[PDB]
Amino acid sequence: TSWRSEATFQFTVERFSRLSESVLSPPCFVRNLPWKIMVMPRFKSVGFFLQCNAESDSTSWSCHAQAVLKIINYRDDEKSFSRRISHLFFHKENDWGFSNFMAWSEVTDPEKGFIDDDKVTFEVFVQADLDAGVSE
Repeated sequence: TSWRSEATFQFTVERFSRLSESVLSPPCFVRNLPWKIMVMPRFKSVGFFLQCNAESDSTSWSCHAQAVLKIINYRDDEKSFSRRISHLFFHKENDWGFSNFMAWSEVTDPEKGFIDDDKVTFEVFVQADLDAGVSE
């Protein structure tokens, strides 16, 4: 259900080499809030952020999350590149991630295993509000 406490979801960006703007993945619900992967070029590195409830018109929400942002390596998963984040998402800071997740030249290098048919796959494993739960 949308009330699950954790989830893993991927977002593939096609024609990556041509990417000239910021793109958003469709939503993945965790603890009933919409989480999305945000990717964009940064001045060259790949910007990779996790967004939560960005379209809410209320300031009365929060999500204490721990997540792993990863760019998958089709050839050898052991070679996929990951970075962890920990953040209390709320209206003033509803996305969190790395403006310099990886060098653009390193991710687009066809001999590195992060791009196939000009496609790069981003993945996020997110756990929300695990500090909250039933008393027993």
